[PDB]
Formats: sequence, C-alpha cells, structure tokens
Amino acid sequence: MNIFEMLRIDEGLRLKIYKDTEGYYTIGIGHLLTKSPSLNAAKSELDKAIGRNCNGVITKDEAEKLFNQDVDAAVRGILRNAKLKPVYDSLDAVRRCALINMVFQMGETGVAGFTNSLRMLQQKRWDEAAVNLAKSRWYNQTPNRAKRVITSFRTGTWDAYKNL
Repeated sequence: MNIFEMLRIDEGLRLKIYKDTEGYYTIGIGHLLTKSPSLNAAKSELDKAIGRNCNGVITKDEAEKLFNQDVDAAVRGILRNAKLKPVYDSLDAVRRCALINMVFQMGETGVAGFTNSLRMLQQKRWDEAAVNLAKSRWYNQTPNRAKRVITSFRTGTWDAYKNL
C-alpha cells in the first residue's frame, strides 16, 4: 500500500462534477474545484484546471493527472510548513502517509491547527494522539475515513486499509 492507493480508497474516483461531503463541487479523486455554490463557477474552474472545454466531464487520465498534482502539492506544503515539517520528519513511513492524507483532505492550515495532537505525534504517544484526534469536527463529520487515518497513526500499519 502507498499514499496513492490509500487516498484512492478514501476519496473514490468520479469523472463527472459532484458535491463532496461538505456540499462542494469536486471532480476526480477528491479534487476540490470551488467552494462556490455555482455549478457554473465549478465548470469554469474545471476547464481552467484541465486546459480544455470539459463540459463538467473528464477522462480517467485527467483525473489521475490532477491527483498526481494534488499529492505533490500536499507533500510540498507539509515540507514548507513550519508546524508540519518537524512532525513529518519525526514520523515513520506509514504515519507519514496518514499526515499526508489529512493535509490532502483538510489543507495545511486546517491540519496545522491540530496543535495538541501534532505535539503528541511528535512525542510518539500513539494512543494519546488517537484519542485527541477523535475530538474534532473532522471525526464527527467523516467518522469512517477519520477512524482509518487514526488507526494508521495509532498502529503504524496499513491494517485499516487491508480490508478495503
């Protein structure tokens, strides 16, 4: 298992514009298009992102390209972030994947706000961190995905995904 397979399980693949769990316009593998209510604004962002008139629809290939960009940008963002970088550097491979997953879903800023949990991860207090991460809107809103990520941080194995 790798970061790509992990995120592909959590986000799915949709080739037509869709609304995410939060009601936002998305396409492909969790690629947020806009937080704006206008499907029109979404179709415009999409065309800008792909470089063609897509009419709200993309190919598998296009979805995967966007995905490659997003994962890359998620990693670069962590590495550039003063709060995130030190945590990432302290982690093992699997747990690094878990942090990338959170950043891909909620953006750098959102994850950097998990001050206490970040501190516990840095200290390698697995059980305490899992408990703290669960006390969040994130967990209450998308509990099955959050549990999967949390288990990854808790155990340092891919057990939560070997099911799936």
